[PDB]
Amino acid sequence: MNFSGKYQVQSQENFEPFMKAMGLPEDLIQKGKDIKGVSEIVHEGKKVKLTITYGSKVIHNEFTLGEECELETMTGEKVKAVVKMEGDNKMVTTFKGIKSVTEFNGDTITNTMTLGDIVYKRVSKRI
Repeated sequence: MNFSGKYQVQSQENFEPFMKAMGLPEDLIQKGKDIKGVSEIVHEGKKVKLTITYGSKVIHNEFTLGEECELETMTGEKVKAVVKMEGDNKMVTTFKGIKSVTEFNGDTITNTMTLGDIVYKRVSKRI
């Protein structure tokens, strides 16, 4: 599945509870509650490039399929994580103890983030 290009997030779930646990107050939560961003996915061989905008900040990371790859956060902390495709459509990468699932269906992507108890989802659709 080589369909590298940009994907702008449309739908998302559980943004509040994630940011809430992230230390975000309901008031700021309600404001951020409908923020997504523009993501870009370029898949080369095993490695797939992920550029994801969260509101103001943009994280650019590339990872190798079935291969241990280091995930670089918006903090600069980069950790070796092994990503291969779980969710059947796209790949899951566990890093910093957090479990991140991606599902790529045709032109749409379902991004499921898992932090301990808090689960987070985004759906990015082809632009």
